[PDB]
Amino acid sequence: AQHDEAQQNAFYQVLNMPNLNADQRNGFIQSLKDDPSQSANVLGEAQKLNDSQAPK
Repeated sequence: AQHDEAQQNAFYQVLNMPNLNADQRNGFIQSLKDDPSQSANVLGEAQKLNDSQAPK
């Protein structure tokens, strides 16, 4: 976890999702902190929610 490439990438990508609002991305970040085991899952869910909220 400690400056691990997958770990920091997961956090970074959850932040860098323009279709998520603050509450959503913060929600995912907290879930990520709680469950670093579920980094991949949280990332996937965040990407899915971002994608669904895409204007086009």
